[PDB]
Amino acid sequence: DVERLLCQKYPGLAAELQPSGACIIRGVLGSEDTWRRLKLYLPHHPALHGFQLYVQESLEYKLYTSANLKLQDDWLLEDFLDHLPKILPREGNIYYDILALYKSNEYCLQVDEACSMIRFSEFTDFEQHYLELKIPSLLLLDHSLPDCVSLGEMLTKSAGNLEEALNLFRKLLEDLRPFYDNFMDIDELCHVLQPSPISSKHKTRLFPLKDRVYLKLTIADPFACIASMSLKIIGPTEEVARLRHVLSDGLSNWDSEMNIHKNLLRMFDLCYFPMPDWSDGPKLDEEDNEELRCNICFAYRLDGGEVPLVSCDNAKCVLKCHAVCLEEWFKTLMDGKTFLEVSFGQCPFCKAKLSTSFAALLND
Ligand SMILES: OC[C@H]1O[C@H](O[C@H]2[C@H](O)[C@@H](O)[C@@H](O)O[C@@H]2CO)[C@H](O)[C@@H](O)[C@@H]1O
Ligand SMILES: [Au+]
Ligand SMILES: [Au+]
Ligand SMILES: [Au+]
Ligand SMILES: [Au+]
Ligand SMILES: [Au+]
Ligand SMILES: [Au+]
Ligand SMILES: [Au+]
Ligand SMILES: [Au+]
Ligand SMILES: [Zn+2]
Ligand SMILES: [Zn+2]
Repeated sequence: DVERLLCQKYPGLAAELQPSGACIIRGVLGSEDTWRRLKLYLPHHPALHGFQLYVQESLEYKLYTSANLKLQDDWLLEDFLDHLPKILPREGNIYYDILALYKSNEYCLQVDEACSMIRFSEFTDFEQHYLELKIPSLLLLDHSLPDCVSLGEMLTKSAGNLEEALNLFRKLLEDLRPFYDNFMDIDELCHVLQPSPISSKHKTRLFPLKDRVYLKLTIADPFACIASMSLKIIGPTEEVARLRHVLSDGLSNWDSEMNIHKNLLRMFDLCYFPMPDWSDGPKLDEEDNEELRCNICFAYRLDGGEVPLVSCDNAKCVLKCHAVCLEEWFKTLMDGKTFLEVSFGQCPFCKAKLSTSFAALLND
C-alpha cells in the first residue's frame, strides 16, 4: 500500500502503521547533494495535518510542526516527501598517531600497503582478538567480538582519535572477560558439537549432557553474562520433560560464586560432562550403522558444521537427521503454539513420538 510507494521511490524509509489509525515513517530521505535521518509522525494518515517531523540536525533531533514548516494545501504524503528535501532549511595527524602506537608489548599493530587500513591484534590476555580500522576514516572494518555488538556505532560516537579507538576496544575486552572466561571451561571440559568451528564471535554452545540428550547453552548479552544466560534441554520427549524440572530447580539454586560450567555440573549432578577420551578404547566395537549422515541430505556435516542430531523416541528407529533438513516439519507442526502445548510429532519413519525440542537447533 504505502511501503509500495516507499519501496519504489524511497528505499531508505520504513513506514510503520499503528493499530491506532496512525502512521510513523522513519528512515532516510535523500536529495542529490544531501540526505537526512528522519522520523515522521502522521496522526491522520493519509492527511498530513498534525504531522510531526523529526530531522537529525547534527547531534540531536530537530522538530518540525505546521508552525515550524509550511506545506501546500493539497499535498499528499508523496508530494510531501519528494518536496521535503527542498523545504527543510588541533586536528592532529593520524600517520603520526600510528607511529605513536606502533611499538608496544600489549598488541602487534599492522599497517596495510598504501596505509589504507590498520589492524590491532595479539592483545595481551586476549591474543585471539583483533580490530581493523580504515585509514584515515577510522571506519570499523573487521574485528572479533560477537557480531551483535554495536562496536561500529560506539566508535563513531565515542572515539575521537586512533588512540581513543584502541582503548574503547580494549575496554570492551575487559568488560567481556567474564563472557569469554565462562566459555573457556565449557569449551575445554564439554564436548561441543556446535558451532562446528568455535570463534570469539559465537554466543552459543551445544554439548551432550548424557547419552541421547543434548544441552544448549546460549548467552544473549555478552555484557550481562549470567543475567542473559539461557539453557535448553534437547533429546527424547520424556528425558526432556524430566530434565526440564531439574533445570528450573538448578536455576533457583544458582551459586553466584561459581561460573556456568561448574554451576551446570551442580545442576545435573555430574562430576563431569560426557566427552571423548582415550579411555574409551578403540571404537570399532559397535560400528554404529555406517549411516550417521542426515537421512534426507545424505550428508554428515553441513557447510555450517550442522550435524545429524535429530532422533525419535524409538530406540529401534536407526535414522538421524539435521534439524534444518527437517525445518518445515518442525514449523508446519508446531506453528505458533509453544512446545509444552506441542511436545512432539510423529517420527516420519516409524511414527514414534519425536520430541519438538529439536526445533531449538533451528533459527541459529
Ligand atoms: O574409567 C573411565 C574414566 O573416568 C575418568 O575419565 C573421564 C574424564 O575425566 C572425562 O574427560 C570424561 O568426559 O570421560 C572420561 C572417561 O570416562 C577418569 O579421569 C579416567 O582416567 C577414567 O579412565
Ligand atoms: Au524498496
Ligand atoms: Au503506514
Ligand atoms: Au612502523
Ligand atoms: Au603481529
Ligand atoms: Au551483542
Ligand atoms: Au555467565
Ligand atoms: Au565423580
Ligand atoms: Au501447514
Ligand atoms: Zn541434514
Ligand atoms: Zn522412527
